[PDB]
Amino acid sequence: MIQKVITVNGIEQNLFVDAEALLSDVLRQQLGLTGVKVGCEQGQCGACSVILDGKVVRACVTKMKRVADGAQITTIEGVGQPENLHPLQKAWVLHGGAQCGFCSPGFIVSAKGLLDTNADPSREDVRDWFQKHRNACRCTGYKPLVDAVMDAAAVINGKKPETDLEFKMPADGRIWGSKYPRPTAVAKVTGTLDYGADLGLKMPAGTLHLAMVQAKVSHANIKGIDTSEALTMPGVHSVITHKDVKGKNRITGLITFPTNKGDGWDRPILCDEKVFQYGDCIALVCADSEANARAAAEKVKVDLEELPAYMSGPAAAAEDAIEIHPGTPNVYFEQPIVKGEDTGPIFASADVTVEGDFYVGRQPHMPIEPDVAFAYMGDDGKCYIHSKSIGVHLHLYMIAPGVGLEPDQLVLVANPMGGTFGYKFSPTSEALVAVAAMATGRPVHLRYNYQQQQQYTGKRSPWEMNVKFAAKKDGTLLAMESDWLVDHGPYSEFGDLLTLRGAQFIGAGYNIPNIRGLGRTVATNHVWGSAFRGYGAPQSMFASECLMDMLAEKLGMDPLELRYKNAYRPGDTNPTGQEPEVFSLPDMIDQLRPKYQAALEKAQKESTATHKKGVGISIGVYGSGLDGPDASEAWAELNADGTITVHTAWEDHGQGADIGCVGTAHEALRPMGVAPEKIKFTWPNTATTPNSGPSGGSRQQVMTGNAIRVACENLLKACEKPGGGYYTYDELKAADKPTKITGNWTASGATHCDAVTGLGKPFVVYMYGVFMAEVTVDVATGQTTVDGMTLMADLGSLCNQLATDGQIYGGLAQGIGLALSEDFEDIKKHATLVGAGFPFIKQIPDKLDIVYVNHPRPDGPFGASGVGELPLTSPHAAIINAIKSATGVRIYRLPAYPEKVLEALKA
Amino acid sequence: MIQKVITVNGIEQNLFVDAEALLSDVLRQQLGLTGVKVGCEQGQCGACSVILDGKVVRACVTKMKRVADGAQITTIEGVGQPENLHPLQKAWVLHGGAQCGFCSPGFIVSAKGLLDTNADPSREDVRDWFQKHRNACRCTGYKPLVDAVMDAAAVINGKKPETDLEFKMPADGRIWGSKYPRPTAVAKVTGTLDYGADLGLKMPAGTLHLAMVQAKVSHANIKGIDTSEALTMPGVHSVITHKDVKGKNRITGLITFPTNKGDGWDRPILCDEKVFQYGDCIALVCADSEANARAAAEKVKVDLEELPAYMSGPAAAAEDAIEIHPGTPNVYFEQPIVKGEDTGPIFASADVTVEGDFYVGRQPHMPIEPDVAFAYMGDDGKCYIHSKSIGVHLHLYMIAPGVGLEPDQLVLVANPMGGTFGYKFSPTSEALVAVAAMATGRPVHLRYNYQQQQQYTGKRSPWEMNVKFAAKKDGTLLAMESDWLVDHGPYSEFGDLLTLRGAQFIGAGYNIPNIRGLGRTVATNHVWGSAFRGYGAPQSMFASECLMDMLAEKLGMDPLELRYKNAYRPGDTNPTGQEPEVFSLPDMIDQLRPKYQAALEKAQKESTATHKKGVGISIGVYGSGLDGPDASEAWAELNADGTITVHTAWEDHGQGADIGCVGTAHEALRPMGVAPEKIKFTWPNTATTPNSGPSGGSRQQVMTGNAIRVACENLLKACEKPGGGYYTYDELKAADKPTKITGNWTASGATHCDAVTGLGKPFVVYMYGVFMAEVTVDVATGQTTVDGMTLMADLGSLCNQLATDGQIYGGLAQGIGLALSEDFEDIKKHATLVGAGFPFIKQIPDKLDIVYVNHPRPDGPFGASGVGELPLTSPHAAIINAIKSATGVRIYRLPAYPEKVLEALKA
Ligand code: PCD
Ligand code: PCD
Ligand SMILES: O=Cc1ccccc1
Ligand SMILES: O=Cc1ccccc1
Ligand SMILES: O=Cc1ccccc1
Ligand SMILES: O=Cc1ccccc1
Ligand code: FES
Ligand code: FES
Ligand code: FES
Ligand code: FES
Ligand SMILES: [Cl-]
Ligand SMILES: [Cl-]
Ligand SMILES: [Cl-]
Ligand SMILES: [Cl-]
Ligand SMILES: [Mg+2]
Ligand SMILES: [Mg+2]
Ligand SMILES: [Mg+2]
Ligand SMILES: [Mg+2]
Ligand SMILES: [Mg+2]
Ligand SMILES: [Mg+2]
Ligand SMILES: [Mg+2]
Ligand SMILES: [Mg+2]
Repeated sequence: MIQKVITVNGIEQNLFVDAEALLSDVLRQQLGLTGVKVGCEQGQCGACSVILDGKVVRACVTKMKRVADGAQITTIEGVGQPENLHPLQKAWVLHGGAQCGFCSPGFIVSAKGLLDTNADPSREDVRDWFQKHRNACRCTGYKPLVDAVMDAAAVINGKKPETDLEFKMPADGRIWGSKYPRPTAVAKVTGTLDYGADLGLKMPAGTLHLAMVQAKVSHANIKGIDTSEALTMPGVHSVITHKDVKGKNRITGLITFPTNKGDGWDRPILCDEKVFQYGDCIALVCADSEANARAAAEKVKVDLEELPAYMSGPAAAAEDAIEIHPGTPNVYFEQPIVKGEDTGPIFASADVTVEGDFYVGRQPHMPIEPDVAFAYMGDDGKCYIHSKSIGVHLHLYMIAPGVGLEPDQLVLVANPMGGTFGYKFSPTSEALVAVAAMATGRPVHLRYNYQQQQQYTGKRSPWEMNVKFAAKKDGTLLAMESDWLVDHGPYSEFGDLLTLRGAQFIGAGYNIPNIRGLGRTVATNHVWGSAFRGYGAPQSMFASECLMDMLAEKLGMDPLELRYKNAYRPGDTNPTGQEPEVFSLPDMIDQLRPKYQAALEKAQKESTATHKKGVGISIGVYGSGLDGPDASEAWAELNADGTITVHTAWEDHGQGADIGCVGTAHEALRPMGVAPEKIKFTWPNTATTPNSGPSGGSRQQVMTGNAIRVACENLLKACEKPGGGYYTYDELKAADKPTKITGNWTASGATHCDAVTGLGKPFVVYMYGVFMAEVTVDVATGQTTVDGMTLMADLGSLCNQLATDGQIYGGLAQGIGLALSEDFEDIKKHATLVGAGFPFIKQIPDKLDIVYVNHPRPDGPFGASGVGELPLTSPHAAIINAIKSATGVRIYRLPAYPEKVLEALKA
Repeated sequence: MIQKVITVNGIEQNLFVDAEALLSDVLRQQLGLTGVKVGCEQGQCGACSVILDGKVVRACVTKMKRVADGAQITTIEGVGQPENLHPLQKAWVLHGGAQCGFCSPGFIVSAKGLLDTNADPSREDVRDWFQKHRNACRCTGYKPLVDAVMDAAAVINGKKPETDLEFKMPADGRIWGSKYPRPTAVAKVTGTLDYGADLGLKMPAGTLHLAMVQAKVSHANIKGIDTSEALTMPGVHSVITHKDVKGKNRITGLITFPTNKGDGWDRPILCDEKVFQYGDCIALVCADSEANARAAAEKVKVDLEELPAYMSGPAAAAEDAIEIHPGTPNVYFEQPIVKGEDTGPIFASADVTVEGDFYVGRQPHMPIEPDVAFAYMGDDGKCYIHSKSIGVHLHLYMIAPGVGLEPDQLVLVANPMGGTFGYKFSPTSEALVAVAAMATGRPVHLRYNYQQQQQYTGKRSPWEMNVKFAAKKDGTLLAMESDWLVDHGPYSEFGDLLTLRGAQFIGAGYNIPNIRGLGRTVATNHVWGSAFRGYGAPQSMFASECLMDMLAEKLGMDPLELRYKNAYRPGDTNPTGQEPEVFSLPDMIDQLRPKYQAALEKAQKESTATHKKGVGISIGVYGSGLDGPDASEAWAELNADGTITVHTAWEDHGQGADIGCVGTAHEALRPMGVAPEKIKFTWPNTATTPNSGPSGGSRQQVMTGNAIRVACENLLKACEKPGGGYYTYDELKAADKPTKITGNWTASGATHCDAVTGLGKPFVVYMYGVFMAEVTVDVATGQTTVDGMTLMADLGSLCNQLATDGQIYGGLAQGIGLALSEDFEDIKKHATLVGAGFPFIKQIPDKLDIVYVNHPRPDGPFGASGVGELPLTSPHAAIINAIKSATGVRIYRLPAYPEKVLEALKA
């Protein structure tokens, strides 16, 4: 051990440390500076950036031996605090740079380091700095972060006043549609919002820390578990196995379709008879620290009989493949789509037909914050779980039978969280921590490392797809045929539903009167399927939007004009036979057209012999809602202090549940003149907030926004004074009148798609957009650079533009990853950010352009649709279409790795 | 467990706590708010004061179940921080209220609570508030704290500007003699100085926490130790016993006098064959937490044979008493005093003689911070100990043979500390933590609770005394006889030396030509003797200063005039035959006289039938130095940045080592124009600071101040430019000239007192003072209230008036305790602050008056003497003399408990 006397955030510290200890652990654990965020733990994400003697360093890869006596360290807590914000922190708030906020401290500390060395950077300088310092963001697409640095720099330089970093209220007092900052931004930019790992450090001494004993093969029969060496190891309390589970030890899919061949009870909590994928949790070590639990987990011995594993859909779907879940066929679900007339004769007599085989793979969510949860037995006898769940009520019912609790005896709460992008539509750690809390009686905390986040959370499910179009010479679509095979890994939850998305979205955007197709879901031993932003559309629309360009090429038609010819107009129906609710695609195409033509001309002019430029187009469409007559609930409550609490379970991945609540409520409450800072939101809690539903399917703004609207309208009615005006809280209480008022809303016009035909009216609101990608391909290396992305977006009406702009930039950036670099195929190689192709800042162009072409929705609150998944529906199709524009080669199977492009260029 | 969402220092906290947990532990351990200081843990000291929903509460006695959802909590960290001080914090700094600083956060938070309820308090209101809220201070005597509250209130009230709370530099730029604030004040008042327990919370995960297995009888032979149940308990690493000690397992007294009958090796580190006092450490449990270590220590079983214990000096000194240390007589040392002619004939022929039997007891130091230390093995192979040692070099040599290390392989460091008042002149926990660090190889931390602080740290040693005077009718002293018996408990360290203090100080202040006396030191089974501020003078001078009043009464002379007649004047010698170095007692008496006469007249006027007022006088004298030719060393170093570091081992109990260094160096460096903020001090460290010696004997200002002066003079010489002016650092380094310069100083005129006669010249500088106490006795109850204290003080020259004023107020307050309420006699009843008679604010008058009558010392730096122990030399004699003035009764045996006074009143 050594004494080191240093200065931390301006205060001399008399530190006692191990020279080998990591600076991140010293700062977080010894000094309580949990504003130093840790994600990857491998020097790849920048979340743990600190200033050490004038240099920006990653604290997770800096050992204390590198910190000299008299060193100066700055963390986010030294940059500024809530009543004392630095210009960078104010700028982050103003520009909406904190979505989940998990990267915000590290970017802000890194940016201070930049500005202390280069006071007036160019945008390019800012991007180069964040590239060099590995500052990674999965939410924002980087552009808002660069905007904030530039604004802060201008203030620090005396070029503009610091007051201009503070939001100015619009003259009408309307925050709906404005850039009003989100309520959580200040806590995020100051490192004073505690995420799950932060909470773990601040739990009491009695808390047990868990480590998973995980399968290191993909498929096996389990013979036994020997915990004896582990029990003797330092700090070890006990080891938990399936024998300690008090219920069924299975998670239920809950809404398993009747025509699914499986019962939906296939997923274990702790493996008992079998390993179904690499990473499966077989046991939990409980210890006094994460480090001691992990060390002991390595010594737990699992005796198993390895079985042949099926590592892709086609392999598992083979007629003679062995059943992974004995008694259920590996191909456990099929969804037909049968619209209009038989397609065979139409293809036979059409002027033109095209066909393609396409593949979109096992995209990894890669939030900067790895999964984390905790649980405890309450003083009331209930089991409480605090996790990254984005569907607290959903998960309660998915896990309660398995853990052996009645629903009223379990409470799920959503912690502040550092992104999910859908993986938290699935249970991950909730049942594990519940079992351990119940077994021990003690609080328990489980933190996944980044390799566990990659290997042992769910993934986008790969689809193998064949799609065909028949058309007239003038480009009019006549018919489509489609076939898709969905590799869902071993756990069925929502896999049938995902497969149904192919019936809804392959070919969406156009009038297609005659469709015949079939989707099939297959269990495999690769990673189980969890929702990933777009949930079936990125697969579906990659196929159909690439195929539209192939059709245009075969006709000798411009691909934007081919889309214009076929795009939804009044009278048309979508693939499920439903009329669209608005018709904005022609408007968007007309507004894009001159920008597209200019981009084509630029690409021609700026191409060289070696660096070929191209432009690609695609359309995107997706529903806002869960299928059928989805619903939500909110409670609007006047508090004694005159503030209003809007109670919901709107789960915040980081997309903006807070600002969606406040902005929607503000608009609904305008007749009573309620200031936005007087409106409070509630963190999701199954005991004390209504069942607003999960934050999946780009649904909350529509469903919960409408419920908030209705609740607020009902509160206005409850407060109305006879003769005009409104009663105060005191007046209502004096009259024994209610002050907490419910509102509900249901998408009553919606119907579920039919099991035989696929037809129905599954959503009452959709999101519509048109993408343009501009790319350069180095034809010597096959490397593609995306130089610009544009999204024409119809969101109906914006609740908050900082929120929607950010959602779109983030989705576009994930689209660039999906197109060019990302996968989770190799269990070890793809288990790091860099290994799996995470997009760092230079991969994302500074030119991300949005044009709102908003057509108010009949059923949306104040006309709003959702936004969340729109920007990931098909940006990757536009990008691949741009590669084809540039070079003549079409990549059919994502991602477009350089060697793959090269092989195609040279063929 | 329960979730509680509250606001702490203005920031919303999502807390997870046990409802039974103490708020102090939650704040310190879970939230890292180590500015919430914990001392007593029993609700008696206020150090842990926090604001909870507008009320000031003691966090150590507030369980989390009392903290509601939505509560607001403020700790010192929320009051203000170093670059953002609250008016209360600025006022504390300006008024010198932070000496050790351990109480400062709690007083400041409590004071904010006061001012938030009463914006313009009277001084009386402030005192009532601190009484009610149990805010205890052992250093300051409270008056500076009240001063600071009043000043802050005036600023908060808009009555004066906040800039007036900032120190204004004197026009001459001289900080010597000024009220310049001490360097450590800001850290103290913001809770950002880490004391030993604070450091323990910030040590790494590998650190083992210790608990002592202690004797629960006063005397025994040990048969065995059974650790088997303890080893099975939660978090337990191991149990350490004498078998794990690698050296002699004894602490050496190091300077044991040759005529001591014992070898000075009597004290064990871990008891092996015997228990010698209640509390003796027999074993150490090492565990993952203090709580788990303590729980397991309760289960360690010690098999012993209890022996009859001798619980007082007279009991142990009986001719037939059994030897506590077999082979050494319990009366192990005698010191004669033989000055001038045989006293028997002089007593026989004197006009007047008086005699008394007096007792001063086992006063407990009662710092607000209980003892704490830690140790570790360095990366360099050495064992490092960080403790409350106020003699780091001394303790190294006292413990190294016992722990089994050569001196170069052990390093002792003084942590910031919350007071000692001398108990840390002894080793307490240093050898214990060293043994455990060496045995385990791991860092170890040991925190005493308050009962352990009381029972198992050393104490003022009781003296049973008989003193006699012979005098002429005109009051001229002719002769003195003296006998004293010193109860030193079982451990001999410095007990012989303490006994020699009786030869030096009984009767000090007056010319006494003929003295015959004998002191004896006796081992007992009550608590071992450690220095307590005054170290023999409070005992000695209680006897002689009470006896002077008895002589005055017998002569019918005024007691101030009797002292005036006999006080040192040129030609006189002190009891050891040495000439005083200055002669300030007549000056001080002459300046006090009219104040004394006015006080007498007030007492007569304001007395009532039931409440009798009186006035008492005493003189105090004490040396500044260790006996003989004491010495010190300092290094003055010009740093590259132009600051100057003055390297010393001046140990800071809280008295002001920091400001003594800076002020002395500033004065010495004036020719070079060095600003005070450019002068740095060093925390004591045996490896990297010179052997400046211990902070005992009121010596550091004289010894180390002179060494600092000499070092700085030598640095000036090293920097002098030919032709005038001074070279910069860069110029000196360019010329390869030295920049770190040594200075040494020795008290060359001093000699040790003779073993046969007691004569010598033990100190070259003394401190001189005259006390006046004003009291009221309720004759129905026997309760005494001290209404005022005055000290006339000759300190030569003041280094810093905030420091000296504070030292005097603190010593006067300890004198009130010693006179009226304090003891450690009952092992259990006296093991709490309240039980042992700690003086809370209402016991200490607001009227504490100092008059400096400074006579520059020939050998002091810039003429300075010490101050530390002067104010505790005889204030308790003045108080008892005042009780006699008021009521006619004399208390001979301290303390003057109400029942004791009543019995005397009614006899
Ligand atoms: N018009 C409009 C719309 C919208 N908005 C906004 O925006 C947001 C969003 O919304 P939406 O769309 O409704 O959504 P939500 O439901 O809330 O959420 C969800 C999503 O969200 C997204 N985004 C995001 N972001 C971020 N940052 N992070 C994340 O993680 C995430 N995730 C993702 C996903 S995946 Mo799934 O589960 O797969 O189906 S679905 C999803 C919010 O804040 C709101 O409010 C506005 O403003 N306006
Ligand atoms: N002239 C003069 C003198 C002095 N000063 C200051 O004052 C202080 C003190 O000093 P001195 O006297 O020199 O002393 P020191 O050595 O440093 O110290 C010690 C002491 O100190 C005291 N004080 C105090 N305070 C406080 N706060 N706390 C404490 O704990 C204490 N402790 C106590 C004791 S006890 Mo023995 O060990 O028994 O012998 S001794 C003693 C310092 O700060 C200095 O600098 C000045 O200013 N001036
Ligand atoms: O309410 C949660 C849920 C989840 C999946 C489908 C439908 C509803
Ligand atoms: O966005 C994720 C999701 C998951 C299940 C159903 C609908 C949406
Ligand atoms: O240097 C420490 C010391 C201690 C007691 C007496 C003499 C010196
Ligand atoms: O003030 C404490 C002390 C102890 C030993 C020798 C001199 C002084
Ligand atoms: S770079 Fe340190 S946590 Fe990712
Ligand atoms: S805001 Fe950057 S990772 Fe979420
Ligand atoms: S009153 Fe709480 S530590 Fe003393
Ligand atoms: S300053 Fe108050 S206890 Fe030391
Ligand atoms: Cl391909
Ligand atoms: Cl490649
Ligand atoms: Cl008595
Ligand atoms: Cl009494
Ligand atoms: Mg500022
Ligand atoms: Mg089944
Ligand atoms: Mg038509
Ligand atoms: Mg590969
Ligand atoms: Mg202020
Ligand atoms: Mg011996
Ligand atoms: Mg004379
Ligand atoms: Mg008694």
